[PDB]
Amino acid sequence: AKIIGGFAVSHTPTIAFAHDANKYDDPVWAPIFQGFEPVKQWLAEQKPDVTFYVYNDHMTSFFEHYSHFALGVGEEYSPADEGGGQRDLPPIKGDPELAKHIAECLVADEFDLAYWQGMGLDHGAFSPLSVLLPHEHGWPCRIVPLQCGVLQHPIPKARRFWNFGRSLRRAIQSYPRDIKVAIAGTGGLSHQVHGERAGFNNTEWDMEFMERLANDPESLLGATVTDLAKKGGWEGAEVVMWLLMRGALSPEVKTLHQSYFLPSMTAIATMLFEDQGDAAPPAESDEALRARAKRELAGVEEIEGTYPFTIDRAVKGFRINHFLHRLIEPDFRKRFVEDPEGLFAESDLTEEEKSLIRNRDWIGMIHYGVIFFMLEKMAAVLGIGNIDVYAAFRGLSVPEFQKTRNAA
Amino acid sequence: AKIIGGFAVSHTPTIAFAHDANKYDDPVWAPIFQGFEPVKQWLAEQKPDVTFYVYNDHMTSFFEHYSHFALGVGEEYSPADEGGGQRDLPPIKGDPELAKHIAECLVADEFDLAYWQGMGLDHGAFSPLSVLLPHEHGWPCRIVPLQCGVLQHPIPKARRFWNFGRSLRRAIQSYPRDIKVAIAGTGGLSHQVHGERAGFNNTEWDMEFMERLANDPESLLGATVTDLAKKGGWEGAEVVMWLLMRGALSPEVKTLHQSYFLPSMTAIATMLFEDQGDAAPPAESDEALRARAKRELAGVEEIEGTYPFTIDRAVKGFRINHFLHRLIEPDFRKRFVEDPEGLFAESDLTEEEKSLIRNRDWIGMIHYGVIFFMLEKMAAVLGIGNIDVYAAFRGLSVPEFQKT
Ligand SMILES: [Fe+2]
Ligand SMILES: [Fe+2]
Repeated sequence: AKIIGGFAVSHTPTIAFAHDANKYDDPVWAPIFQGFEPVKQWLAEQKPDVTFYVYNDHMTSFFEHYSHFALGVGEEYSPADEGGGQRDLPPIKGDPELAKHIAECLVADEFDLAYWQGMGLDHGAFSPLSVLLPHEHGWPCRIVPLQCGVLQHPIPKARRFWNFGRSLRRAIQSYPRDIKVAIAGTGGLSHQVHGERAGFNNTEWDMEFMERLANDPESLLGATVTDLAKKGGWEGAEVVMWLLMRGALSPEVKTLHQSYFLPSMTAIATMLFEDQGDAAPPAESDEALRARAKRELAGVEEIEGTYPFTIDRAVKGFRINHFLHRLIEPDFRKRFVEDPEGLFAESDLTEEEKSLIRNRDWIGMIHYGVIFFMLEKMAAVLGIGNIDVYAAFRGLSVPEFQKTRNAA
Repeated sequence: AKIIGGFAVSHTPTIAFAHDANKYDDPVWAPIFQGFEPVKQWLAEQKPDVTFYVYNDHMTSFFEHYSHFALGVGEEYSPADEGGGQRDLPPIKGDPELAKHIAECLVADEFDLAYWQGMGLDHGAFSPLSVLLPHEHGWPCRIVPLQCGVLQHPIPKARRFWNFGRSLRRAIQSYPRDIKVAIAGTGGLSHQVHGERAGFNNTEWDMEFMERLANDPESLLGATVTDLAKKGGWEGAEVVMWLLMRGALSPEVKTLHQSYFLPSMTAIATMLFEDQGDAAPPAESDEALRARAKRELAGVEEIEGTYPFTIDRAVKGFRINHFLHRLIEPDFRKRFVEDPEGLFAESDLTEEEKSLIRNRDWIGMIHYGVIFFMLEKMAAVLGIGNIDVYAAFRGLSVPEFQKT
């Protein structure tokens, strides 16, 4: 429940390319990689349990359904295929429990979220993270990703991004585990990569931006998209994400390192911030925020025969729910009826999950964490009426369940 | 710009099933269909240009990525395959212009949204719509759907739904067009379809909820998920969506119609509310609100060589953006390099669109409304560095661009 500090770093694909091509000795890339060393050092020394990582997906995992604030709630993330195959990096573990605590706090504070699992993290995450963290076999921390829809307008305004972070701060601090959390803000700085203005940069705005974010972040909160894009290029306006990170840190920070390099299209910058704790108690206590985040579902456990589909349940039932969700595909459902065992053997289901499906154990699937709507697809595909499912749930014969209704 | 009223209606697929099986005749379903008739006639008489349509998707088009308020901004919607095939109904048209306006207003009011195009509308929409509107050849009005993520907790608080409705009212009103708009809030009422408690209903609560929604909806705004699920069953809690609709209407309404039937699992209920307009002038004027919405991007037209990816542009570029997105798939990208023309014929791209890709017309694509991250993909697969792309954009030879 302690926030140790935060880091800002650009997230261009070129960082990853330069890492992969081993350009550490390079005349142009050597002082660039050196610019990352203090963050890397800071991260090794401090050993955060979780990094809350703020980035944008570059129209890879987020396109046809494109959200403002997408919290990754899942067990792990692998690098996304972005058009050139999957980068050879190990998957990074998520934190479903922290993520769920964060969702509850943020909803209580009236932020509107999306939740996602199973999708690849693109270079927005894996490019800087590959350079900041050793990953020979695993990664040294867990991750809670927050994908920000900064590309399709309208997007939330600067102050909203800021207010998200303020809320996020209290969210993390009220988490009832004694763990250490770092907050990361990625993308930026000045750049524009489309249209006739492509190739635009503004070092002077970049330096100013870095100073203000560091020491007077409130003075940025009135900037508009038009302002940020005028100053920092079109895609450069993604610095709003840094504001969300800055917003989750103590109102004053110590700037343990900053660096800036502009070798190509994008201003490669980094900033390392040490959290100071709170100069004063927060407006609401950790204990009262916890009880408030819990308020919506307080006393839900007294409702018998009910299994609220909360995040933990979505994560637990993800594999099986994802599998049954594919019944909406004609080929997949044809195979489900005709050759189910071949479909199981290709799948990532546990033997226990396969077993629940094979036995048509309706209540058992409810208990395990299958959401009803996925079971209902399974029933329809198998020609089994919903009434049979309800009777199963109730431990009754079909007619005796039907008796509880009003009309045949 | 004019809100004529709203309806509230259950959205069980059993309604569609009864309609598709011809049960206007049947002892059970005949009274139930007569219950929809006042809403049907009202919609047919009042002729809304657009229905703002509030529903939830039932783990079909929304699952791995599940959002709270998902605004459908696309050109058209067709029935989704929910696992039993695609129901035979014609596509219904969206309204990208009104959707765009609504998004700008709600974002200015600090609601965080999702935008979606092209995915199927499940029975949460097509079930009641197919009973309330003629649809033999096409639908009588356009639709702006709002998919609400009510199934995966935590979900927005009841007051948040209501507050969304409040800002939505102002967004639709201030919309600078002389059109008629009806608001639909759907789902409910009491039901529970999972667990050992499956089959729960509470008619007393349903009737109380309905009366309190019509005449004193602010009395409901402190109801927790536990409260709503206790009184109305776990899935019955989706009635927060009726609140959102109701928040979008006049503080005072005229309840023209209420019906209620409980043949099976769900309380099949309908309400028809006539908007009574604005008693006093609004807190913020229609002209101001339009300017508060446009603010974030006010002045962007000055920035030359720049083509902001706004909702209008995402709609325009959707087929070609969606096409080049598919390059993330290993099979699709192989075919693209090996057999582009065969892939073009089997696509739904316009000739204008294939020609842009075929000629690698980088700047043309940006003008057209292809987002850069899709051209990035294209270039990568074709084996052309971003630099040639950026040079083309800048109308420079690669070497001359390199200088700067
Ligand atoms: Fe980015
Ligand atoms: Fe529903």
